[PDB]
Amino acid sequence: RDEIFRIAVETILAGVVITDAQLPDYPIVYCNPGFVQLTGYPSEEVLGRNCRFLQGPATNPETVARLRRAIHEGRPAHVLLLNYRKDGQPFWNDLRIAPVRDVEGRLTHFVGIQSDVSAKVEGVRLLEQALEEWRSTVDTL
Amino acid sequence: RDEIFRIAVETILAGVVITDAQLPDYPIVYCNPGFVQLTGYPSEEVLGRNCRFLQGPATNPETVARLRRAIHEGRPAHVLLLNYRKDGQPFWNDLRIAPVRDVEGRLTHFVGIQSDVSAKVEGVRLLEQALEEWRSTVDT
Amino acid sequence: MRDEIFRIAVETILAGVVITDAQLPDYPIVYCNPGFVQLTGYPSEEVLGRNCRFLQGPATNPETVARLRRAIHEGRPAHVLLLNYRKDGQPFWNDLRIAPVRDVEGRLTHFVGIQSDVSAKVEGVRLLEQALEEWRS
Amino acid sequence: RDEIFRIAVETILAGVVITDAQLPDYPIVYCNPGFVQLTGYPSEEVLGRNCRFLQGPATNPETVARLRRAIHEGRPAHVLLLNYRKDGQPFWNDLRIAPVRDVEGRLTHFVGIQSDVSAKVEGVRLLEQALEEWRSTV
Ligand SMILES: Cc1cc2nc3c(=O)[nH]c(=O)nc-3n(C[C@H](O)[C@H](O)[C@H](O)COP(=O)(O)O)c2cc1C
Ligand SMILES: Cc1cc2nc3c(=O)[nH]c(=O)nc-3n(C[C@H](O)[C@H](O)[C@H](O)COP(=O)(O)O)c2cc1C
Ligand SMILES: Cc1cc2nc3c(=O)[nH]c(=O)nc-3n(C[C@H](O)[C@H](O)[C@H](O)COP(=O)(O)O)c2cc1C
Ligand SMILES: Cc1cc2nc3c(=O)[nH]c(=O)nc-3n(C[C@H](O)[C@H](O)[C@H](O)COP(=O)(O)O)c2cc1C
Repeated sequence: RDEIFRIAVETILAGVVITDAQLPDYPIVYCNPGFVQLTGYPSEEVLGRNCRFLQGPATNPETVARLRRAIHEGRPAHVLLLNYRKDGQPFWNDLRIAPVRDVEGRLTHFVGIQSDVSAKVEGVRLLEQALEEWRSTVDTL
Repeated sequence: RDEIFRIAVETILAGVVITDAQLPDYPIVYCNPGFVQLTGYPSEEVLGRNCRFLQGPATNPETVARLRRAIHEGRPAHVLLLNYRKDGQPFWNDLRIAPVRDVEGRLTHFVGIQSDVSAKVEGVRLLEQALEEWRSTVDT
Repeated sequence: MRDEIFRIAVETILAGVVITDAQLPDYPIVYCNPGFVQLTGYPSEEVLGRNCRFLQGPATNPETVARLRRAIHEGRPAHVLLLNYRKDGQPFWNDLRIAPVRDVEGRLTHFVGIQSDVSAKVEGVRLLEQALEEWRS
Repeated sequence: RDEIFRIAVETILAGVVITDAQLPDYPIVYCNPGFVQLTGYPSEEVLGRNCRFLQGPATNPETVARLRRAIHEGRPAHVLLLNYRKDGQPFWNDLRIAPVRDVEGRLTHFVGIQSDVSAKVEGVRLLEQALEEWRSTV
């Protein structure tokens, strides 16, 4: 059974991580190949580290703060956060986190699903830029 | 360190299913909540069935056949396919399958990951159509 | 030539061009270029000697017509986006700019209006806004 | 009257020029205030020059050549061309030219209509760029 759920995660293209919520600083104890391709970091450089290493220059500190609180309160969270690949390229990370609890209700882990939506959001920005330039002229008219 | 993967799959929004390659006609033995939302079918109405119940008259037979061949040859595949929700609502399904083999190298299951990319397909079509409209404001 | 050249210039404008007589009652159209004929679908016979309001229809924004009328009576220029209708009853968005025409004594004699169908650009916007619905949710 | 057309041309925001097809190098004999505002050149720096002075490094040679042909063949033409204002600021010129013949059928002038369509173009460019992006996704 379990073998097959692992292989399901291994098959997913989105980044999947599991962090240990009973160790200090919620270290990554698993990542899938999709996380390697998404971030540019091999697993050897991922395991045992907090995910915050993905953050960079323009990452929004408010979003990081909202994420921090969710985790410390053992709650799910779904944010869009600016992250950076190992090569320094920025990417927009549609990030979802969910707590894992055992039969006693003890928080043991977090799961995290990371999806690159750079292309999608970049297309919005350009479309909205073209469209704002138009509606501004219709405002004068 | 086994149920943690299950939970990870449970939280995946994209549809995830597992079919049993040993049982006849590859019955679905698992689907996450993501699949229930995608298809409109509660898991109780999904389990035990072949995924072809998502197909309908407008599904491209060439895509289906190509997929059938990959599965009979125990190979991975990736296809864009028209599916139907329980309510008949059509959608574009970005379907990727992967074989699962035990340590003996026997094929025991397929993993299926389905994403509704309807909005993405429409987005391109709409943006292309808009482009033409705007290009029409300038002769040449 | 001299006068005639400018005539061919005005005829070269693909954009609709009308000259209205600002002395005659009801500011009638005295001239319209071929571009205006193509835009509206009205031949020059069915245009010349009519007020341009014949282009307006059920959904035409009364506010826009009001701002447009004000400037005219005040011999001032104006630029508006207005819904008009073609002879075949087809609606179109009219990017309309009008300018007053004064003689050597500075007396308002005519108006000059330039019409451009921007229906395509509006349509494109509609298509983009529709494509953004998905993301916006 | 036909004196109307002239004063009308003087109001239009769009550029209007007349060139003499008989004189050497098709000089501009007339430009409206719109042409002055569009190009940023006072009419004294316009009249008696060929319109090519608006062209610059990024101007497409194929378009220029296509235009040159039509002018020598005494035909109409309609092109979209990159021009430069006096300040060195580029703009997209929708250029519509027509030949003016006399009663003999002899070519005497050209009428030029210049419209700044930069915004329209820049709109198309942003969409094309957005489409590259959204295509990646699929
Ligand atoms: C399962 C999981 C996955 C995470 N994935 C990411 C991620 O991909 N990118 C990111 O910037 N932060 C991610 N985080 C959040 C950070 O690891 C961290 O909790 C956050 O930056 C709080 O900052 P601080 O604790 O250093 O103040 C993830 C957290 C968890 C629990
Ligand atoms: C794991 C897995 C997931 C599948 N998911 C879908 C799906 O979401 N939609 C679909 O139309 N077919 C899906 N299929 C394909 C059908 O189950 C079936 O294999 C296909 O139609 C083969 O052709 P046949 O129906 O003629 O045998 C999936 C197959 C597997 C093994
Ligand atoms: C030069 C000129 C061009 C005009 N072109 C248009 C036009 O293309 N479409 C339109 O609906 N109204 C146009 N108008 C406005 C109408 O002719 C009219 O002045 C306006 O609707 C004023 O309100 P009324 O029609 O109720 O008097 C134009 C006016 C002028 C002076
Ligand atoms: C009426 C008229 C208007 C023109 N307006 C422009 C213009 O606005 N911008 C431009 O770059 N060229 C314009 N041209 C083109 C040039 O004047 C010239 O014909 C062309 O560049 C020929 O190539 P040459 O420069 O190698 O002689 C115009 C030509 C005519 C006849």
